[PDB]
Formats: sequence, structure tokens, C-alpha cells
Amino acid sequence: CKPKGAPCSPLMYPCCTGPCRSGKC
Repeated sequence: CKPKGAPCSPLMYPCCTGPCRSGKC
């Protein structure tokens, strides 16, 4: 799971905690 500060994609990179904050966790 993508950690805080990392780039998240609601499609391919789901944040560990909570939803993707529009580009980052």
C-alpha cells in the first residue's frame, strides 16, 4: 500500500489509509 507522501492512483495505487488525496496519500 502506498505510504504518505507517495503518488496514488484511485485506479492502480490505493493509499494504505483512506482514499487517494488527489495524486498523493
